Amino acid sequence: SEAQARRAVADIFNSTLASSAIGAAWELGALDELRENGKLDVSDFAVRHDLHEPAVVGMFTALASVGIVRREGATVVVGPYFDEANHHRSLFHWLNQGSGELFRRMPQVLPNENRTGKFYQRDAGAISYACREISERYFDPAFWAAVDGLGYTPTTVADLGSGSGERLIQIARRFPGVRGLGVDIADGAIAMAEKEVAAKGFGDQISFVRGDARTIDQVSARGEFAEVDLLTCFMMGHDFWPRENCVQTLRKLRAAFPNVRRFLLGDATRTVGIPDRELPVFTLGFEFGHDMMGVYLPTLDEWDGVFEEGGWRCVKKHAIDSLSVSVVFELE
Amino acid sequence: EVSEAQARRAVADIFNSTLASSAIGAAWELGALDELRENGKLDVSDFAVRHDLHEPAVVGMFTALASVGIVRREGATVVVGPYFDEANHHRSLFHWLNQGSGELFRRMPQVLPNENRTGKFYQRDAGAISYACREISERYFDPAFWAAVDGLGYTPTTVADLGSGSGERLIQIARRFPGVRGLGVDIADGAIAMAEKEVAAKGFGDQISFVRGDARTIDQVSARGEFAEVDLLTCFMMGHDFWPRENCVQTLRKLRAAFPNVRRFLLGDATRTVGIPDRELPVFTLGFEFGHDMMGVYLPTLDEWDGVFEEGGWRCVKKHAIDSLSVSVVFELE
Ligand SMILES: C[S@@+](CC[C@H](N)C(=O)[O-])C[C@H]1O[C@@H](n2cnc3c(N)ncnc32)[C@H](O)[C@@H]1O
Ligand SMILES: C[S@@+](CC[C@H](N)C(=O)[O-])C[C@H]1O[C@@H](n2cnc3c(N)ncnc32)[C@H](O)[C@@H]1O
Ligand SMILES: O=C(O)C(=O)Cc1ccccc1
Ligand SMILES: O=C(O)C(=O)Cc1ccccc1
Ligand SMILES: O=C(O)[C@H](O)Cc1ccccc1
Ligand SMILES: O=C(O)[C@H](O)Cc1ccccc1
Ligand SMILES: [Ca+2]
Ligand SMILES: [Ca+2]
Ligand SMILES: [Ca+2]
Ligand SMILES: [Ca+2]
Ligand SMILES: [Ca+2]
Ligand SMILES: [Ca+2]
Ligand SMILES: [Ca+2]
Ligand SMILES: [Ca+2]
Ligand SMILES: [Ca+2]
Ligand SMILES: [Ca+2]
Ligand SMILES: [Ca+2]
Ligand SMILES: [Ca+2]
Ligand SMILES: [Ca+2]
Ligand SMILES: [Fe+3]
Ligand SMILES: [Fe+3]
Repeated sequence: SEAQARRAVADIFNSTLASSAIGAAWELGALDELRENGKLDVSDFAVRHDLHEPAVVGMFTALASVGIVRREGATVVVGPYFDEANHHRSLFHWLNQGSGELFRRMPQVLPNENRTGKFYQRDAGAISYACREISERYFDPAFWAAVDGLGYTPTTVADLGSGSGERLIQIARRFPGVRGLGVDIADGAIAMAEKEVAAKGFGDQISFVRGDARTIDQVSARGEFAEVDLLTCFMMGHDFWPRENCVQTLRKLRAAFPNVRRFLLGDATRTVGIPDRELPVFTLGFEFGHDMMGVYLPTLDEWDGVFEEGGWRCVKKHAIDSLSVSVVFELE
Repeated sequence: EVSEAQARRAVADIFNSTLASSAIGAAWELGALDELRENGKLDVSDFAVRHDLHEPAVVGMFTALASVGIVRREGATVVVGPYFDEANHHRSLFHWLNQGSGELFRRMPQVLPNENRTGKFYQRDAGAISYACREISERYFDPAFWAAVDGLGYTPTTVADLGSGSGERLIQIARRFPGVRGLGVDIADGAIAMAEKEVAAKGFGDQISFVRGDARTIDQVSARGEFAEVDLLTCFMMGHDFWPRENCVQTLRKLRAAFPNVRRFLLGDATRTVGIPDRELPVFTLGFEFGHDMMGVYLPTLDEWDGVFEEGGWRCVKKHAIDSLSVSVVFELE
């Protein structure tokens, strides 16, 4: 029906603005106001946070357009999809604020002749901000379970792809007096993690170093590697692949962290067989995005292959069904 | 519970709709849409090879489109979906939203705070905007624009286009009037570059030229000698940039003075709507209003345009309604 088609396509258009707005409204404080008080006064909010009021009105109207919010007067009210969208807001942020420039440039990123050198760009600072909540909301119950089952109190912990630095911080809050080292390949991750450990008071327990975990022998921070007895790596396992490169890299890690006992690896994985009209949140963005970036994404079943060959024993495996098909491995 | 399941689907639809939206503009640009339109279907691998594209990304693009109904995948093949004809109709609007204006909306957290609203506080892609607007013009404004051209009362010899963009409006004028000289003014280098490329390639290199400038201070624009020859003036999709009202009045006068031999001035634009319920917003409107509000650019209503012309030194002779794109309009001025 021509009218159903028109309403659908309009909804597709507006969903773009709503999607971009969710992450923005989180970052700026609006989603938190609404969860707390069920409602807010748009002018008041705009003045409180010193925001351009007409743009604010738009942001909320974009949210309203798809049911996240409902406007009555100068009041914004929690809408029927508020609780779902708010729960998942870090995913929208990662898609838009974080990875938005990648998808924007689709027509320049697909042609083979452009897929050379640095042919896409994302905002590493924003990815770090999103992934900090993605960790908490989706990965944490399995991560802490694995931490509870270590068998030992760790001393020096190393985190590959540290991002916001928040994992290392939370580990230090639990094990007071541990030392932390974060390796991330991106200047914006490093910078955010440094400001964050500084603000939060751990500046002499936790350091960071810019570096590539795939070329771990070339990372500049020699000193502390051999003292590390806990290794963590979250949301970047797939950067180790294809299969050969992953095996060789896993072996380099076992060699450069001789005294690591447990290695906790958490990641999302390429799904199989999900019908197109039923893709849950995140899945399509994760898979399409990485395919655009020329970054290999293994199935869960591919991972099983590689641990023993890379010189590691897989002791425990946790399913995370809350975020596409995700997993935590406890390796030894 | 129920309901929790409905909210879950609706939010997932919003997430994937972002990907579909961005893919609509892209599949347009790379020719997947034209090909699906012609043949009703295509082979994804064959399409990747013909156009030398990274095949895994190509699968994502069609999968993104398929996630919301625009297309369906059958095996290794792609087939027209139920929302195909409509998304294809409005594809230039998505291109405008994504490929053109996407940086604006991406940076909403850094664009809204007043403390940052200084200097170059947002970025868009002027080339891409030109590309999309070329089709927006043909798809939504042409009927009314050629009605106006037909009813000029004379045959133009020199046309100036303000906010020239792709340069395609000047090209089409020249097709219709083999005599005419054309001059386009745009404030953006990406528009100029695009339009110089287009006109050379289409063979109109010696008839049409372009100059970088700000139509708001038209009076201070370099190629002034050529302006006095002009007998048709056009302006499409940037008239709001002349606002607020006070500014629009002064600019209207500078144009009158900068173009003394202009007989007609055709002015086309989209305007700010009022009272559309949030869940009943059609395509484009929200994007147009929210984006200009983020950019800090005034958007007059239709009535607001009516006041201003006489005060700006012009008289409105004919007015066309365009309900195919938000609320849009073409004015014939004199
Ligand atoms: C999505 S994030 C997750 C951040 C963090 N681990 C967390 O749980 O919040 C993945 C991070 O890994 C980093 N990264 C990606 N490839 C890498 C590599 N080869 N070496 C080091 N870091 C990498 C990225 O810069 C990004 O900060
Ligand atoms: C939306 S586009 C339309 C392009 C073209 N007129 C068409 O109809 O396809 C608007 C154009 O206005 C130009 N523009 C905006 N403000 C301007 C100004 N103050 N002076 C000159 N050009 C301007 C932009 O560079 C852009 O190319
Ligand atoms: O940004 C990336 O490149 C990621 O891989 C991000 C990610 C991966 C898995 C879960 C959530 C985010
Ligand atoms: O890109 C802009 O700033 C525009 O004003 C675009 C536009 C305006 C009116 C109709 C179509 C596009
Ligand atoms: O092979 C697997 O499925 C996991 O990679 C790790 C594991 C293996 C055996 C028993 C438990 C966990
Ligand atoms: O004032 C108006 O309504 C239009 O701006 C132009 C117009 C005026 C009178 C008759 C026709 C057209
Ligand atoms: Ca209130
Ligand atoms: Ca509603
Ligand atoms: Ca582009
Ligand atoms: Ca970026
Ligand atoms: Ca290095
Ligand atoms: Ca190495
Ligand atoms: Ca779902
Ligand atoms: Ca379908
Ligand atoms: Ca941002
Ligand atoms: Ca900027
Ligand atoms: Ca841009
Ligand atoms: Ca100028
Ligand atoms: Ca509609
Ligand atoms: Fe990744
Ligand atoms: Fe505009």
